[PDB]
Amino acid sequence: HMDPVSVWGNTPLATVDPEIHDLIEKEKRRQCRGIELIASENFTSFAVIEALGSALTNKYSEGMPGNRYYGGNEYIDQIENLCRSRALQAFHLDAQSWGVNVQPYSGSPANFAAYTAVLNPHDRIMGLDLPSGGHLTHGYYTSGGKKISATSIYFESLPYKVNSTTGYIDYDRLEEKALDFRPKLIICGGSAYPRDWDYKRFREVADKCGALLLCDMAHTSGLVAAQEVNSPFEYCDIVTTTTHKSLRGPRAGMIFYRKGPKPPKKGQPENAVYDFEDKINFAVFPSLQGGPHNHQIGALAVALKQAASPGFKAYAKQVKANAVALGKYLMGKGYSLVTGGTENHLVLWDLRPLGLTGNKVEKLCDLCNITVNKNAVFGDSSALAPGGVRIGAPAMTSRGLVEKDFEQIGEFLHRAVTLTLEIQKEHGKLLKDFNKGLVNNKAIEDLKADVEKFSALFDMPGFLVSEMKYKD
Amino acid sequence: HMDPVSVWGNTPLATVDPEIHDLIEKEKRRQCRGIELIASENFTSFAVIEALGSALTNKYSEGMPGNRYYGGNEYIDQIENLCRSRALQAFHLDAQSWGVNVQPYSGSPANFAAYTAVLNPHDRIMGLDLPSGGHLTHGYYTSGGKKISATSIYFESLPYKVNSTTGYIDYDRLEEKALDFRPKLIICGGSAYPRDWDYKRFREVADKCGALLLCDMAHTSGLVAAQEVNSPFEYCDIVTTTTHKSLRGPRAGMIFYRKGPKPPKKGQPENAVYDFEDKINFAVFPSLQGGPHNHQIGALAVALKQAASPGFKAYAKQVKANAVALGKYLMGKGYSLVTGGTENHLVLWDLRPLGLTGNKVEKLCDLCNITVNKNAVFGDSSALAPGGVRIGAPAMTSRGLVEKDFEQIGEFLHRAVTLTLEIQKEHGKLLKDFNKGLVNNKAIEDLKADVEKFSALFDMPGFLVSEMKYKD
Amino acid sequence: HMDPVSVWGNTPLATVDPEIHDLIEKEKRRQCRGIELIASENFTSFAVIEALGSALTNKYSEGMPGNRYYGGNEYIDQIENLCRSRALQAFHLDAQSWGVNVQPYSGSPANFAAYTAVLNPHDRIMGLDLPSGGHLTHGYYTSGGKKISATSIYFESLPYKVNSTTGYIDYDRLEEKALDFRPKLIICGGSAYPRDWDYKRFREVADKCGALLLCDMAHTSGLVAAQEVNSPFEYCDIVTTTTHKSLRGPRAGMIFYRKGPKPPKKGQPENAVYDFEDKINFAVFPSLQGGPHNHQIGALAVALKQAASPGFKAYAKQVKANAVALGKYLMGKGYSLVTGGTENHLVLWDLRPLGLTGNKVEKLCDLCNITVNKNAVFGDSSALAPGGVRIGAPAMTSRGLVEKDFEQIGEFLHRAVTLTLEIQKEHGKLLKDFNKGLVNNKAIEDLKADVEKFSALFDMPGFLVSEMKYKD
Amino acid sequence: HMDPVSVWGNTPLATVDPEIHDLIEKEKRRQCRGIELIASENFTSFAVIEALGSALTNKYSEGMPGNRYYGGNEYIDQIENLCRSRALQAFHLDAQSWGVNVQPYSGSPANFAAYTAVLNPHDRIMGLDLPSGGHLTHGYYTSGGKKISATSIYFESLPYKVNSTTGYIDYDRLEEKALDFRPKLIICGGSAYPRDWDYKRFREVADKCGALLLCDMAHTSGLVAAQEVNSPFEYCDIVTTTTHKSLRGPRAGMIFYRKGPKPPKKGQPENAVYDFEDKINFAVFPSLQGGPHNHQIGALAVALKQAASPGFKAYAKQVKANAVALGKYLMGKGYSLVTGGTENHLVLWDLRPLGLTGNKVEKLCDLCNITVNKNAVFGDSSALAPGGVRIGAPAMTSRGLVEKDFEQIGEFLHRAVTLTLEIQKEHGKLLKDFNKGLVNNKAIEDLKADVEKFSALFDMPGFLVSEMKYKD
Ligand SMILES: Nc1nc(O)c2c(n1)NC[C@H](CNc1ccc(C(=O)N[C@@H](CCC(=O)N[C@@H](CCC(=O)O)C(=O)O)C(=O)O)cc1)N2C=O
Ligand SMILES: Cc1ncc(COP(=O)(O)O)c(CNCC(=O)O)c1O
Ligand SMILES: Cc1ncc(COP(=O)(O)O)c(CNCC(=O)O)c1O
Ligand SMILES: Cc1ncc(COP(=O)(O)O)c(CNCC(=O)O)c1O
Ligand SMILES: Cc1ncc(COP(=O)(O)O)c(CNCC(=O)O)c1O
Repeated sequence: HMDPVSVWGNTPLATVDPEIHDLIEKEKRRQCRGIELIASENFTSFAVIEALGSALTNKYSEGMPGNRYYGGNEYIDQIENLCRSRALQAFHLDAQSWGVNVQPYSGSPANFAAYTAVLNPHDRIMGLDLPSGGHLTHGYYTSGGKKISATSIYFESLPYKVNSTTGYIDYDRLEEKALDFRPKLIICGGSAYPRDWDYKRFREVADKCGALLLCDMAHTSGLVAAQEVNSPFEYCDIVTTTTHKSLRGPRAGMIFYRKGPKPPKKGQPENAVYDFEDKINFAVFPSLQGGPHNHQIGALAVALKQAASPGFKAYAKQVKANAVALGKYLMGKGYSLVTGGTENHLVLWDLRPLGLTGNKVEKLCDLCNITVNKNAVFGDSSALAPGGVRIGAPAMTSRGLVEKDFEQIGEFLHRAVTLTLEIQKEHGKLLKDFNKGLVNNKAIEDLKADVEKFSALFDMPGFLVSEMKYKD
Repeated sequence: HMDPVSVWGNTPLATVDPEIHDLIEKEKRRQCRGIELIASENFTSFAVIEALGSALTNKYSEGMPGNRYYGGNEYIDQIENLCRSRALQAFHLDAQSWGVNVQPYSGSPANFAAYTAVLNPHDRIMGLDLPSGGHLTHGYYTSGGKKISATSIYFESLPYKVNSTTGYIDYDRLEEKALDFRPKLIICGGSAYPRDWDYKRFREVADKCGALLLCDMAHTSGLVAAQEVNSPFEYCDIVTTTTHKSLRGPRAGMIFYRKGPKPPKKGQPENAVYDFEDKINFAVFPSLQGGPHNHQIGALAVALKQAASPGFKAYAKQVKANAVALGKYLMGKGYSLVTGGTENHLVLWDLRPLGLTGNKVEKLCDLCNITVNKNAVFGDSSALAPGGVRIGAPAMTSRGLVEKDFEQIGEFLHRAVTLTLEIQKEHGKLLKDFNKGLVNNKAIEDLKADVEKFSALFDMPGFLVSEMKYKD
Repeated sequence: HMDPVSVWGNTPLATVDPEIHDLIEKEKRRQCRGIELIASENFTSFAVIEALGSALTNKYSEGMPGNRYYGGNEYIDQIENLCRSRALQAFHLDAQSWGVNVQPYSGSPANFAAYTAVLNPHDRIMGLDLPSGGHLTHGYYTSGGKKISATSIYFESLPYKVNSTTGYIDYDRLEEKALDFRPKLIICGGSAYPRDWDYKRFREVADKCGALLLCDMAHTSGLVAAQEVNSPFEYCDIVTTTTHKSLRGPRAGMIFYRKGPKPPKKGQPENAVYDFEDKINFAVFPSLQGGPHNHQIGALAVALKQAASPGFKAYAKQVKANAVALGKYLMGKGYSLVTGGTENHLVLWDLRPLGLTGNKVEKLCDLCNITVNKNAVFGDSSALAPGGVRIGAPAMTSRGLVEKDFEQIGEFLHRAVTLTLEIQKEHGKLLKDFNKGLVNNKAIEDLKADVEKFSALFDMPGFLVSEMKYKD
Repeated sequence: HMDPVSVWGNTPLATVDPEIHDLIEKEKRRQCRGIELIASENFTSFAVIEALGSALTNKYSEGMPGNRYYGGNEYIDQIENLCRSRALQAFHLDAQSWGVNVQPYSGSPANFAAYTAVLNPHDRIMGLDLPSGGHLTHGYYTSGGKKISATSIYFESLPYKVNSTTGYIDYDRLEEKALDFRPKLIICGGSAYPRDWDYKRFREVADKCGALLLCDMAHTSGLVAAQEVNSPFEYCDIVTTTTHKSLRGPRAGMIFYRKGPKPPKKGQPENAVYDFEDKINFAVFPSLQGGPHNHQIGALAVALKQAASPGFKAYAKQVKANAVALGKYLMGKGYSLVTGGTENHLVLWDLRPLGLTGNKVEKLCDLCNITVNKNAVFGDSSALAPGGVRIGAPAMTSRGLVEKDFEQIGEFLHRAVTLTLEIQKEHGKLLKDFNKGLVNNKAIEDLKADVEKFSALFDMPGFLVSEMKYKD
């Protein structure tokens, strides 16, 4: 005989699965008692999380609102229509000129569907090279020729790079490359580029070689919504994004695409209109995905409502101000930030002049409750032992930190990188040797203690710190 | 000035976003006051949903446990390790012989990653034709030559079919086709095939043509874990699955793959071992996906713990018994079931002897709170007006229904299709004619009420019905 | 110092290069002192050979007549124009309905250009399976899955097969395969198919699945021109051919293509016209080839004039009558011919009932100055050790042989195969054993001498036997 | 009844086809009464033409010597073995370190076969851009993105370019491109590059990106054999060539490839040997070609014997000296030669400083019995109305012309380009206007008369002028 429904189906997680409950509680503590500096991370709201964790997960709704492959979607259709309208509203787009698909499971699924919509297999793409700051899905293959992203396997990639001495995109070399290589699609936006984008120039290059132009604004989408960085929609045909980075929503993707009359082009027929909508929609489903994750879509609708608030614009300005204040602190100590600063939410920090790799700094930081990620920098031949570390402001800004707080974060990072170098100098560069300095290191314990003291001063979205299992 | 953290970040959904709150509440009522017969749907536990809606959503954790691209993953690593271990445990797999990747965002991402791991672009694949019961992602292009799934775009697909008379897989024709086409990969498992699979014969065919053999058990994975249907692991190299269908977990995908020594095969060196693990992991990340959805992985860990329990085996047994009891009832009313019954959780109902298409039935059912999906059957060209309806037992079985209750479901469907016919007979076969009959039809309203009365008799997992915003 | 022009440039081959001169004389004797039965070989005229060895070899003439990439093509243009017009005249084609490109270097270049003109890489093609009698370039990969022809590498091939009972094309299986596989191009015509083609049925199949229909008439092109076999032009979009087989010209290829209004088709604009010409021309040059071989084109113009003569119709009738007479003679001795006879210039002889493979027969025959080729038959998994031999009538018919002479050839082959049996019986079935019977075998020497005595009874085109260097 | 063999088969071309005979005679007069300056043309020997027009055309010989798919190849095998050995001897190659395939039908088939041997579809290649001097088959697509050569369709091409100011290959930019694009194959050699090649630098670049290195020596093959330009064999993996340009043979191609021990490289095993042979042979047949053209192979063996003689080295020296003397003359008149001279057999003449396109010079020259070809120059978008004209020395040097004779050719060209200018000034630049200036032009008739008088002074290889039909 079956269990009663209530026993398996209505009993709380803390009773059904104490192990997973306990680990989530440990993760909750970790999230609010360290300094979380991964530039792609945020702390989303409790309201988002309540939508995310809901009966919306139970629904199959393949297709489009009002034209589904399954019955029962009366309310799912309203949620998805609301999410789409809030997505357009959040970025101040007119529905006559822009549509959006909110079904991508994540950012990488959003980009692959966008590419599948407008490209045939082996069509040519160019995006920012990963060590220059571009994303995996922008066509990444290594300088040794190893195809890493499937966007370099199913499509033909030729990346463009930053200037090797300034760290800024070399728009002249971008243009010359696009004219030689003749891409069908040029991708802009990136994962570790600390400056804004001259989308107008990208449009000029795309028009000179007849390419489509797509912006992936995943990292800065919240800053775009808040009108705090350049808008890609003014110049790009398609804009993809994640929703969980600076937009501060659930993990999901969106694809924005132009609709309606095309701008005037020579030879182009009169009355020409954009043709993205049906192809984008079809590429997401049925080409690539299956059932939408409606709990993500519902949670995303919440997040887009929250991103369209006056409070969110001030958040986005604070993120930029915090990144700049951090950047100034680090550069004052002599740390090598790419481009010597930032115009967005992140800094990219070249550790090679110190004789360090990013994995060592990431590991030492981790032991002090400082959460970063190692990161490739220009000319790197390793991702797991790269020459850089990347620091972002969104997550801690979401806990309310301001510029002086991010100067203190800079001080903690200076202490952490100093300690990293000291350990390497005393114990050596090999990881087996370096790891010996990570044990019973009083300076690690001091820095960890200072970090948690600091972290505990601030509020925390998403859950009630007062109610967590693991207390101070 | 920024908003206080608590206002945007800790306030409940019901206050932050009353529209989305209200829409979720309406969907909760719909789920527990209708008859939910989509074969791919289930009702998952509250405990799963609590892990799904949690701070795990905030974490970036690309890579493998213990070897990540980001700091801060000490607990996320334990959660993913626990999830992988429980996945092996739930299917009684020896870790020396099988591994599993639990990062796929959903079923379609799991399949595309499995394909990408073992196939080059344009390599040949054979799966069950969609009108014969196979899935979109098994290489679906239409009988008109339209490439629908991206599996038929990036790879070269040729489907195998069921016998056009019996509805069973024609294993002789499968073999002839495999030796002609010479696929690199043969896929078994399906979405609407009401019978079990002779995996041993699939292995014999794969071995004769030199193909890899992959089973997609998405639909029956819960039945497989409970050992209530044939096990694909006995004969398949790779097993993909979703976790939200009969497995009753969150929406996610899993890829199982063989490890360790290869079985004796002539022309193969001694001491040869499987090489799937690294290709599978790399295909999931960094080839295709980005950050894992750790809230999904934690929720999946809960579901896998729930699936290994003795109560789950009783559940899987009951799902099968309910499907059989419903099939016997419908056949007793003279309806046409593909293969004349079922061996799993679903029945496939051919409506063409009745002069109906499944969109008519799905819509009529929908206005009566009977949630089904139209379904292609053999020879169909239209997906949006196909010849069949698919009915599955997992979701209502999870509410505690047994065989006599599924006989009542059978009578409700019999009433539903009878009324669909009368609407057609009275108003017309052209959809615009037929749709006249769906306006203030007292017989629809009566059937809808009766369905609600029946549904209200049963418990409901995932949320407390006594607590929902909308009652009677 | 520069040699004087006359010493290197005007001295006859016999003086400049006695080795090659001598080898050519040895080959000349071989050609008129053996029985030459390779079905794709012919003996072309001295007039063709005089054009072939001419100053036309010196000219670069890329492009089209009157629109070349080089100067000096006044006369090359008239030659190519004359060749094209003669090609249309030889097949009784209306220039308003058919065009022809005569630049392909050989048959395989002609086919690859035709495919390149109308297909993208990886588009699907269906041709007759090589063991069923199809050609390499029709998409050959082996029953072991090895891609042999580039047509199966750059395109996606799936062959259709003969019925194993009758040896004829199975047209219902062809249709079913075409409807399953959905080729963009269906190829008909073959290399070892001894029967005619139902081009009308091929057209019905191609129309049903939306495919282009190409006939490769290389082997029977001379019989087509003489209206002695079915005309592919009645039903095919494109007809490719070599010119050195039954057409009895130089080695070259030709692509014929439809021009002008398309036939009425529901699902086709009015006034729709064929669009092959420019694609076919462009695929030949500049896509694939370089400079035309103008000596070949001149020689081809000669051959096309000869093919359009009353004597050539009598020759084509004789080729067919000789093939039938040979087939009946062999079949009267108890041998197995695929399909039980022939309707064209060749017979396909299945040696497996005798316990023989074609290499053994081919090698024994070769030692006896009987020139055949081993040939795959239905079921074969080896090309260098296949189960059949192919025999053709064009070359010996061109020396003037008539039916009674081909009955004598039949008796020579009967002696050859009988001796092959006796060697195998005496020495063994393994090749290392069998080859011991080929050394100092008086019976081979006797058969060789009898073959030469018979062969010397007949005239010989292309050169004068009375003037060859190596006399009897 | 059939015609007698003698009537159709042994009768001379003059009787069988007076039309083709007459047209060939007209071409013969044109070849020895004008100035033939197409850099890719030559006048081959009578001995070559006698082998070309021989019974060798009748033989099918698919396969390799001693391992054929047909009987009867005793003498064809000896001819092909001899050709290959003479090919290695002509280029001073040790058979232990180099092999050659002499079956390619022409230059473009040779290159496509070499590519097919070592590349998969869509693998990356880099060749000299066509306007910079590279060949079509080196991956040519236009600056507008139109794929012209199939080598840019079946493979992924990114050309390298000359320095726009100097006309010389920019080896630094080649290296940067190669490191960014990561080609599998780098091609060197070209069609209109007037300088020698730094094969060492190409090898350094190929090694830095892990590419194969192929040289297409078609144009300068004869200069390479005579050791009068740099040898590509010192540094290249594969060397392809035509045989009809400076090598002065029939129209055919060859593919040379390394054999035996590989050069030392860390990571490469000891005892590593090259593996090109089987792949190259297989790519030629059975992958791409069908039956070898044995008359071309036999003719090629003759040409290779002639090329290995002492007079040929003097010929190759004279070719280079004549091209230089011609170049100096044109520059002395103020004309603009790409790179301001030549190190090989050709000059590339930029007409754009004159306000002329090459088609006008080609047409006017053609009316004056001066055979040139228009040629793309750097930055050209048009090939039929390009910016340049290309002049080569091989053909007229073969008639015995020396430097003073090529200075008169320079004067004839000066007169011709002067005349082209006068006509364009008088009648206009639109083709319809310019062409009317080509009628009743006394300066054209005077220059034509002078050209014929000059041309009649010289001997002529390949046929006896004293014997032609159209005497002067
Ligand atoms: N119907 C029909 N269609 C045609 O197109 C033709 C025809 N008849 N007759 C004449 C001619 C045959 N041309 C062919 C036919 C097939 C193949 C072909 O399949 N070649 C593979 C296998 C070769 C093989 O058999 N190897 C041994 C082992 C010993 C060893 O490999 O040395 C083994 O595997 O047993 C390879 O090269 O790998 C190559 C050339 N031809 C067109 O020209
Ligand atoms: C066999 C099979 N495989 C994969 C999937 C894809 O799962 P996602 O939707 O998570 O991408 C499905 C979904 N089938 C849904 C249905 O049959 O209604 C499936 O049936
Ligand atoms: C520009 C960009 N685009 C797309 C993605 C993909 O999102 P998913 O991980 O959801 O697939 C990322 C993730 N970048 C993660 C990081 O920069 O740390 C990104 O930076
Ligand atoms: C470098 C090069 N390679 C290959 C070829 C092709 O040869 P075929 O034409 O035989 O295919 C050419 C011909 N180039 C002709 C010219 O430069 O005028 C060539 O110049
Ligand atoms: C039908 C067919 N098509 C094309 C070709 C190719 O012709 P080339 O060899 O000129 O490339 C052949 C050659 N078949 C050779 C044989 O049957 O013996 C052929 O049989």
